[PDB]
Amino acid sequence: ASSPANKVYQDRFESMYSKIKDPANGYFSEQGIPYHSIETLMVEAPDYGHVTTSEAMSYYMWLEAMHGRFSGDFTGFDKSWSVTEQYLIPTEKDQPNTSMSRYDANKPATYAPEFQDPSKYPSPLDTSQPVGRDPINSQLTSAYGTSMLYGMHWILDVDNWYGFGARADGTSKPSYINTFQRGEQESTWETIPQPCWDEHKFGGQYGFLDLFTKDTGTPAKQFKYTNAPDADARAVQATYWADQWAKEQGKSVSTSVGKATKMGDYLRYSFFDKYFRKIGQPSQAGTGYDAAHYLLSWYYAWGGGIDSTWSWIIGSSHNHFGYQNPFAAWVLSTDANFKPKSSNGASDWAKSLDRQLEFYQWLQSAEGAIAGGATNSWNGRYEAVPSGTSTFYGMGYVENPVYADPGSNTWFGMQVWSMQRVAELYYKTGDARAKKLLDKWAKWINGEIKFNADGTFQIPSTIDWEGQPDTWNPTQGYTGNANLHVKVVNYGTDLGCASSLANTLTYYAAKSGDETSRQNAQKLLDAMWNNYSDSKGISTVEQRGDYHRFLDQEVFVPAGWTGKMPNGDVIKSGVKFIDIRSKYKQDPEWQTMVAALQAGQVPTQRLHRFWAQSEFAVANGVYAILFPD
Ligand SMILES: O=C[C@H](O)[C@@H](O)[C@H](O[C@@H]1O[C@H](CO)[C@@H](O)[C@H](O)[C@H]1O)[C@H](O)CO
Ligand SMILES: [Ca+2]
Repeated sequence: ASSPANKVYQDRFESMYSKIKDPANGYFSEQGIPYHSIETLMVEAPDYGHVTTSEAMSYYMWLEAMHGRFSGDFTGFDKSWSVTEQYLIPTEKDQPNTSMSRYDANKPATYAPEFQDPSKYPSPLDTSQPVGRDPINSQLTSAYGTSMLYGMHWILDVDNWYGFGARADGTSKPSYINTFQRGEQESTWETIPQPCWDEHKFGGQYGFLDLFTKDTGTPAKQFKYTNAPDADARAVQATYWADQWAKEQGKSVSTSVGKATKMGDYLRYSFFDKYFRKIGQPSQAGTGYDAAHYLLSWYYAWGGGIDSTWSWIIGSSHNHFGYQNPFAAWVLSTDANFKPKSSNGASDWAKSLDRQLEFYQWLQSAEGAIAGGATNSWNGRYEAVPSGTSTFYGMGYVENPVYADPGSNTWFGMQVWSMQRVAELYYKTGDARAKKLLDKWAKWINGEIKFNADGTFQIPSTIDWEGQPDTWNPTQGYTGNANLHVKVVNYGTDLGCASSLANTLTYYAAKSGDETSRQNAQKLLDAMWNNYSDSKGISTVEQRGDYHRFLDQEVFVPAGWTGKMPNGDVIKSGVKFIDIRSKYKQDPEWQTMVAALQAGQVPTQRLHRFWAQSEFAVANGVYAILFPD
C-alpha cells in the first residue's frame, strides 16, 4: 500500500490532471498526441504550437505515472507508451530493416564538417576523413534481432500543418519532420522545415537534401531521424517511478518497463563521438569504446536509403550539462528490473553515472550554478583546441554547447531540469557526490528567488557567464572554480521553470532537512496556484521579444536553389521566416501580433505549454508525497 500523501497538494495535482486531460481544453490532438502548447502561434524550440516533441511525450509519461500513484489506475501510463511507440519511434515502415541491416559497424558514417554560419551549408561529405568503429551495434542486433533503432525522433508535425504527410503521401498525420541542420548560428527562425522521409517529392529537385549535404553525385532518396537524448532519459526516469508506485499498490506496468529498458539500451549511442573519434584525440579514428565520452550528448542520428540499401548512425561530440540524467543511469545500471538485455548495457550505464557526476562538478561555478559543457570536436571540425582552454578528459570547455542564437546555456531552465535529476538521485541513494553538488547549488538559487507582497514572484530567467572551470583532474576533484562566474541578466515568472525549481528543492529538502529549501518550494507552489490559475491550468502574460524575427529574419538559401513547400510557398534566396510558412497568416493571433509590431511594441502572449503544465502538476504530486504533513 502506498504511503499517505498530503491531501491539499494531492488535490491540486488531481485538479491539474483534469484540466490537462480535459477534451475541451485542447492539449491533445484527436490521435491522443500532446501538443507543445494549446496556442498555435508559437516559436521558441519548435516553430509551430501544434508540432510535438519527444520532450512532451516524456512529460506525458511523467504526468500519467503520478496519476497512477494517486488513482491506482495505470492504464493512462501504458497508453502514453503506446502512443509514443506508435507515433514517435519510427516503425518498420519508417526505417526499413532492408536498409538498416546493410549498416557497416566498421564505417558508421561519412564525415562532414560543421560551420559557424548557415550560409556555409551545404556541408561537403569527405570519405577521406577518418571515422571510428561502432562497438555497440553488434550487442543490440544480437539482443533484439533487428537493425532498427528503438529511440524517439525528437520533433513531430502532429496535424500535418506543413503538408509533408507520412512517407511523402502529403496527406497523412502525424508527419515526421526535422528542422535544425545548419550549425550553432541557425536559430529556430533560420531553419527550413524538411521531411524525415525524403523521396524528392517536395522542395527542390532532390527534395531538401542538397540544402544541407553535398555529395559527389546525385542525392539518393533517403530517411533520417534525430534523437533528443534528454527526452529518452526522462522517459526512463518516469517509467521507473511508475514501476515503483505500481508495485506499492499491487499493480503492474511490466510491458512499459520493457520498452523503457530497450530505449535505454539504444540511448547509449549518445555516449559516442559523432564520427566515433577517440575522446581527447579527435584526429584519430576510435577502435571502439575509446570513442565513448559516456555522457548524454546533444543527440544521435541515423538514416538510410529508400530506393537503395545502405545506412548510417552518428553520435554527437557536443555535451551540455542540461541533458545529463544521473538518475536514469542509476536505474539502468543498478535496478534488476531495468537491466538492458544487451551484454554491456548495465555496465556502460554504470560508467555513464560516474562520468556524469564528474561532469556536473567540473562545471560548477564559484557561485553554484552549472556552466555549459564540453566538446570533442572544436568548431565541429575536430580543430585544435585553443591554448589556455580548460578541458574535461581531453574535451574543450564550451560556454554555450551546440547553439549560440540564443546561447544554449543562457536559459535558466537548464539549471532546474538537470539538477532535479541529481536531487532524485540524492534522495534515493544519499550519494555523497550529489549532495556536495546540491548543497552549493541550492544555496545559490535560494538567494535568487524573489517573492513580492502582492503574491507574485520572480526567479532567474536569463543568465550569463564569465571565465571557465579549471582543467578537470579526476584524482584532484573540485577546485572550487574561482574564475568561473554566473550572472543573472534578468528575472521573470516562467511557470515551467518555477515548477521544476520547486520539484528540485522538494527532493533536496526531503533528504537534507534544509528548511529554507522546503519553505521556498512550498511558497512557489502556493503562489502559482493562488495567483496564476485559469480554467486550463496556469499561465501568465509574457513578452515575446524575438517575434519581430517573424517578419525581418531572412532565411539562407544557396545561390541557384529553388523549391516549394507543400502548400506552394516558393523557397529561394531572399525569403523571410514567414515567406515559407504563409499559413501562419491564418492563425487567430496573427493580426494581434502584427498590430503590436507595427505600433513598435513587443508582442505578449498568455501561453499554455504542455510540459510546463505537467511540470506544475508533477511538482504538486512530489510535494504531497515527500511532505505528507
Ligand atoms: O533559450 C530560451 C528558451 O528556448 C525559451 O524560449 C523557453 O523555451 C523552452 O526552451 C527549452 C530549451 O530549448 C525547450 O526544450 C522547451 O521546449 C521550450 O519551451 C521559454 O522561455 C519557455 O520556458
Ligand atoms: Ca543566426
